[PDB]
Amino acid sequence: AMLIKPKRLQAGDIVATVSPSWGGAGDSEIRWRYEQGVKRLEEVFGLTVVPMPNSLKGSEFIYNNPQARAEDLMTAFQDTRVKAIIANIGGQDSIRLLPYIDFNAIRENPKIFMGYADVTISHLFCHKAGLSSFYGPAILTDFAENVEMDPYTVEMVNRTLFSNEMIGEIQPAPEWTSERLEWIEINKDTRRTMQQNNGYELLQGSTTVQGRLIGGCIEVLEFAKGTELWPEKKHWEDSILFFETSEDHPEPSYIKYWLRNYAAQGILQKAKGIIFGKPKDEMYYEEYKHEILQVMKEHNLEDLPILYNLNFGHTEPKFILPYGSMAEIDCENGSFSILESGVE
Amino acid sequence: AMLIKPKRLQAGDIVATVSPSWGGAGDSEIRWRYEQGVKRLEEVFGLTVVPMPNSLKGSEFIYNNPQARAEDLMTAFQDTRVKAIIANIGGQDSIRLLPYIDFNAIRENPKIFMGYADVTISHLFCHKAGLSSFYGPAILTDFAENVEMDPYTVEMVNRTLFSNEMIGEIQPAPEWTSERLEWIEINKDTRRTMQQNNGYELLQGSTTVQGRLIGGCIEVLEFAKGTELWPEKKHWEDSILFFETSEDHPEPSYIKYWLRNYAAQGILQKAKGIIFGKPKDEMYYEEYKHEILQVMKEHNLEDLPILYNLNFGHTEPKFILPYGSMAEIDCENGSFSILESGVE
Ligand SMILES: Nc1ncnc2c1ncn2[C@@H]1O[C@H](COP(=O)(O)O)[C@@H](O)[C@H]1O
Ligand SMILES: Nc1ncnc2c1ncn2[C@@H]1O[C@H](COP(=O)(O)O)[C@@H](O)[C@H]1O
Repeated sequence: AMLIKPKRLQAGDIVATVSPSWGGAGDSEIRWRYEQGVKRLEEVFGLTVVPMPNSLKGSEFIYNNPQARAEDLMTAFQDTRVKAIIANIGGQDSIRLLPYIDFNAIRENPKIFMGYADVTISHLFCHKAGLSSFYGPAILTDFAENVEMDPYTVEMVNRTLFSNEMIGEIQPAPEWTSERLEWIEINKDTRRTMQQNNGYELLQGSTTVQGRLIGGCIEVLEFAKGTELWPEKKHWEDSILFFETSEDHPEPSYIKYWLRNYAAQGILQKAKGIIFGKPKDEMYYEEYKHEILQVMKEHNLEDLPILYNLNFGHTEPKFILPYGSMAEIDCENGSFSILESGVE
Repeated sequence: AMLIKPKRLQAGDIVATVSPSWGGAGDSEIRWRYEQGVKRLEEVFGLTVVPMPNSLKGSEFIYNNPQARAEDLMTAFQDTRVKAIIANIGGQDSIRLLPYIDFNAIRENPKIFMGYADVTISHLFCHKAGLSSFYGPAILTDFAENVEMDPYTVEMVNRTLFSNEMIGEIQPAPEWTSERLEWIEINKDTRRTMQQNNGYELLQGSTTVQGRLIGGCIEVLEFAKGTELWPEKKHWEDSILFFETSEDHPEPSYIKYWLRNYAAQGILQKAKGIIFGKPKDEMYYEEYKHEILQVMKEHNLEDLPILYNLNFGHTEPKFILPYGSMAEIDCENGSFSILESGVE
């Protein structure tokens, strides 16, 4: 282990909400959605929520003030009352925060940080500071789910952030959705239609392997390549890579190119295994498979275990991936597990 | 200066053709196109052309044998009779040659190497070896133009590779084209339709600047980010960046993302200026300008000289960009110049 595992959460703890990417949470027509997400944090998990100063000032201000976003993060980390930090939503430009990050402030204040998509960049901030962050649900997409939170997501939050015992095997969700239901309050009493889930798919591999988790949104990780934010070499040794595709539905060819680059970096050659999240709307589901298996064939990595269609990324519900945690891919059973606690 | 400048070309010299990317040149229905290109090298420039052993074995073989492609390049460089090397065509997977390149062989054998698009990777082979290469025309796309080569392209070959005098100002071409005329022999007698060219556009900047050239195909450069092929930091200081978009017409959003990454690397903050090639078919011509100016605005670089719509990239005709050569953007006149010879 080379990342600090933060302290477990419990009822009464204060959680901070932040907008390091898109600042729509503060927009007039969206605010209701944010408040809905806060409600579940307070009622289902018994937590106290506090928005950081600049977090709800709207999308226009947020976009024009990357420094203000950084200040919000630093404030949350440097406040010892804050036991956890949760992103409101992803976006596309959180990379602009890099010049304003005091990594030492993160290093000196280990605590839970969670989010996904463009929040991958913020996870890399933590990662560089030697802090294990959590690739998981955000306020507006998961906690603010209309009518009721998904029991699957709730369970995984409990198991990951409220328990210092081994997470164990991650079962596949029974249902999933990526249906677009506009975030206007007129729809708050409307449930999203669910789709039956078929489970995980083993694309290749014939062995049981263990490695430490690293990765995120495959599109956003590209933003950090070549930068000082990219993880040091040792973080890629004996790893379990995890990738998920965003809502832009990246064309299959780009997956191929991006994976080719991971081979050019020597990353795929060091991996113990790889896991892929369900594509949003299951778009390019079969096409991505082709591109992935092709790259492995190109670099003689056809024995590398790859698990597909996992419940993380841009579909609901989702489980949580702690960065740096020991994970397992059992090819014989086609199962996936996390072999330790997410928190102390 | 850090890159070695190769010796000037002249009639009687031997030129090697290579397929470091797509191996179509050897394909039955394309071979004629290769031979037509060779014909111009012989008759227009008085050069002897020799294909490398694996360069014409077809697209299937070449795709499956990246090591064979590498060996072809090493052969050409290490053969002291070969005074120049020209890529047949681009592609998308020349990054796969990386583990098979002997950079020392390139170092000990300075000579002309030219091509564009996916050949950018091969330029980075030369670059890492400290050899100045030439972002310029290829066999199948330029030297094999039906009926006759564009005088503009011929002029730039002569001014860059046959003269050891200063290249000087690069005037814009009077006409341009990117019309898809199938490379089947039945079309050899058909000219491609030309479009009037309107000249360069200054997107921003108000001061004359000078710096050394570095860049290539913006999509292909992403393939090398994070790898040991990426040029060292010193090469990016006081440089003139040059980018051009490929035939796949990359969505404007990706131009923004990619340019955001250059800022995240600190490259844009080091540049003296930037030049962009005419997009293929002028697709996203206006859209790209918006994305470029947005990124400059995000990172407070609205004074950085940016010249737009130059005659290099995936349109014909072309001029040639020698890596590492001193170049100039004159904002007063909106002109572009290369302030030294391309060859010794
Ligand atoms: N105004 C909106 N109404 C409903 N859903 C939205 C809205 N804006 C964004 N979303 C969804 O929220 C997701 C957030 O993804 P990300 O920004 O990657 O975290 C998007 O992919 C959309 O599916
Ligand atoms: N069989 C073909 N017939 C006509 N044009 C082609 C053919 N194959 C490739 N091209 C063109 O050649 C260029 C290839 O780009 P690159 O591979 O980047 O050099 C593009 O402009 C293609 O449209």
